[PDB]
Amino acid sequence: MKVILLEPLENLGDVGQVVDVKPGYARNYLLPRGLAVLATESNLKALEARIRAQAKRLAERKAEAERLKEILE
RNA sequence: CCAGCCUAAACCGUCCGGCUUGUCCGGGCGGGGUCGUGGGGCCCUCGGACACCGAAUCCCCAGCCUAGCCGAAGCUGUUGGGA
Repeated sequence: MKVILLEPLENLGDVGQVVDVKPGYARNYLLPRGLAVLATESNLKALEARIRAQAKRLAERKAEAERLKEILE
């Protein structure tokens, strides 16, 4: 089974990672304890919009950084 | 006997709800779409259109069913209880 976890559980990996576990761990512990949410296609898309979000934003501000980099220098 | 159609899905607007407010997930609605020479979506170009196509839907009517009316032409005698 696949899932997207919301807590760095010293068993699988840090949050966000989309790690595999058997139905049980995720059907009767990890889902109800909201430790991780179920991994449908829908959600994997939610992932990208977020990553890219700050990806470009960190590069974009970065760009603006160089602007001041030159005029201040 | 005759007959073919609408949709789910990619996408866009919108309202609302959620939440690690995202250039987003979902739910409702609308737009979009319905195919086997495969189709649809998205961008570009063509002119994109007055045109075509047209209901199993709707209104009017005929006809029609539910009571009915017109409807031609004969008399005499004879048997017989009675023609």
